[PDB]
Parts: sequence; structure tokens; C-alpha cells
Amino acid sequence: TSDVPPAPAGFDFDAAKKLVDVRCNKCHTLDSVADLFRTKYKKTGQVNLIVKRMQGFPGSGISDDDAKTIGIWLHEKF
Ligand code: HEC
Ligand code: NA
Repeated sequence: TSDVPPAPAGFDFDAAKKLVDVRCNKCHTLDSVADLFRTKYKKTGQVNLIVKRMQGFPGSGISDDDAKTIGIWLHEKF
């Protein structure tokens, strides 16, 4: 099952995508890991696992709230 639950009703996916773009292109492009992300993490319901790993890296600048938003968008839209 997914480690990211369904978005709150009325979730702003457009704003969430902007936050993904800001947070997940700083150290590497999201594009450079996109295929791997989909097969290894999204397909296996482990989106939160990888987002939290990235958050824990030095200089990630990812807050707990950012991680929630980013996980929802990656899980539902990426
Ligand atoms: C602080 C720098 C940094 C930020 C910000 C960052 N990453 Fe990473 N990312 C890394 C490093 C370093 C690696 C290579 C080591 C590894 O695989 O964990 C990596 C690798 C990855 C991988 C490949 C993991 C694998 O199994 O090979 C994925 C997917 C990924 N990042 C997704 C993301 C997403 C999604 C975000 C935004 C939440 C993000 N990254 C933000 C540093 C960062
Ligand atoms: Na680059």
C-alpha cells in the first residue's frame, strides 16, 4: 500500500508542483532520477520513504510540511 495517504479534499496541486520544482531540483534535477523514482519508489508505494531520505540530507532545506506536500504531489501526479 502507499506510504502517502490521499490528499486533503481541495488540495492545491498546482502550488504543490511548484514546491516539488523548488525542493527537488537543487542537488540534482528531478528529471535525472525520474525513471528510477517511478519504478523503485512510486510503483512500490514508498514515495514518503525517499522524500524523507532526501529531507535528512544536509542542506536539503525540506521542512516536515514540505515533505508532506511533495509526497502527495509525487504520489498522485508525477
Ligand atoms: C540536499 C541535496 C538533495 C536534495 C535537495 C534532493 N536530493 Fe535526491 N539525491 C541526493 C543525492 C546526494 C542522491 C544520490 C544518493 C542517493 O541515492 O540517495 C539523490 C538521489 C535521489 C534519487 C535516486 C535514489 C536511488 O534509489 O537511486 C531520487 C529518486 C531522488 N534523489 C529524489 C529526490 C526528490 C523527490 C527530491 C525532493 C524531495 C530530492 N531528491 C531532493 C540529494 C538531494
Ligand atoms: Na545540472
